[PDB]
Amino acid sequence: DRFGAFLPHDTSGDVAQLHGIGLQKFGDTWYAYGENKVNGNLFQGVCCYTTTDFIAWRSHGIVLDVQEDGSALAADRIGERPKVLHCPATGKYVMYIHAETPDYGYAHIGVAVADAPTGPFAFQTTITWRGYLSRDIGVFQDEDGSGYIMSEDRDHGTHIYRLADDYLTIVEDVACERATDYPYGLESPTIIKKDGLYYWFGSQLTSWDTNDNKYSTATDLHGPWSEWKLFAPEGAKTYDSQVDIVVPLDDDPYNSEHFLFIGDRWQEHDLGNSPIVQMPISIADGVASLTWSDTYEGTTHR
Repeated sequence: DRFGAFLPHDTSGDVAQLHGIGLQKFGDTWYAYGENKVNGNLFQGVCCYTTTDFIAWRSHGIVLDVQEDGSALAADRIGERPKVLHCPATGKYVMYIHAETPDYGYAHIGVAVADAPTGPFAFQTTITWRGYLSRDIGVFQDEDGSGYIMSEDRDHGTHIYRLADDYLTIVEDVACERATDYPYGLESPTIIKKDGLYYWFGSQLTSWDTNDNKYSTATDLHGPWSEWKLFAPEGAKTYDSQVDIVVPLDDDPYNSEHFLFIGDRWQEHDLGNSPIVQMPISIADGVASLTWSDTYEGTTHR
């Protein structure tokens, strides 16, 4: 395995744009969808990579292009935290993105659709629930085939939204949670399930600074959600990263004994070269725990 803090590269010799990624396993292969940030913070497309080992990353190029001027994904806009789900009812691959403007007032979800996980994805809609703000997003697909998008909403908390059966829009505000003793939900959400218990991870709102990220558990996605608790050591600032995704690695994604944590080390003035922190995360009996090891590469703080 490859664990620690590092700047990944693909098998073509380019920096792998594994920033704000979504990850999905289709067949025997992992698909990552990341923000292309080679030239800074504006939308430059969604990059796709595949792996079977989280060591070598094969590029599949830009799978959601920059769109034309006047659209919500034009070169002057912002598109972050892309996520993909495979829709059981339709067989399509649906991509979700935080569609944003430089003034940061837009706060929408963008929806694009493809016939294959490597695209090309065709940009369709921007949506909100009830007009509410949506910024950081994540996705979760349950054992019954239901799909969900998690969505940080600065005025209310972080939502779990249930998707329509065709995965193209939202039909239910399942939950909207603020962190314990906190006026907001946590951002950069990710959810996994193990032995009937859901684990929901997120980051505090501390701008560019890293913070001690936290998790909550529940036996129903509607809740009740437990107290939010740290999963890395206090003061470690999540090993100087911002949680992006946790994935189960075993054959049964809902009863796995091994999990992978990926967090972003955002570099404000060199975004395309932001490293990742890639580590095993221990998850059992309502407890999630992230621990550094001397053998890992890079440093616990950048």
